[PDB]
Amino acid sequence: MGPGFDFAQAIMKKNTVIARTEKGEFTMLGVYDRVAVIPTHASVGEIIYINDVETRVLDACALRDLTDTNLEITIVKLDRNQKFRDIRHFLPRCEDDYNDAVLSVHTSKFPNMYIPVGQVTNYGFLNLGGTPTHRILMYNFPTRAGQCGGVVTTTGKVIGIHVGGNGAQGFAAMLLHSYFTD
Repeated sequence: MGPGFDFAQAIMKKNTVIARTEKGEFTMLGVYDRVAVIPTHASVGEIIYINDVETRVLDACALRDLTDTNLEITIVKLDRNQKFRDIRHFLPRCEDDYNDAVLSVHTSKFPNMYIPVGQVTNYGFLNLGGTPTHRILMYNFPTRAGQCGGVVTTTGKVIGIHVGGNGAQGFAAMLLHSYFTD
């Protein structure tokens, strides 16, 4: 509908796949080469389904900060025959607050879904499903089951992936450029 939705659509059309684990279907953001991200509560194993194709997992790493606190991001390398467009230049370098973000989801349950969530706060610490979690972004939208792994963007930046909510607020794990130096 406007330039925020334009940037979000461009990311969804080229840099997302539908990932299925034993814990459900998730929006999965491809970042570069065969490297993608998913919430850690997806519990990625040795095999994952990518757009309904059985795919070997070459590596999976559940990220933690240097206080050894959960970040809720798992970086997955996929045994896939095709690379993602490299979008690492759209990742923020530092923890920040943002205006006018869009949360975008693409699954069997929620195809081509886009939500203007408005202002995004650097919330920091969250007890997420009983797990102490750092680098959380917060937005005042009543997000629901089915939206985990959803991509949070502003114009020109990919800032986070949706990892939970409390019925009134939604929460995303930060994406930082430093996670994807190779």
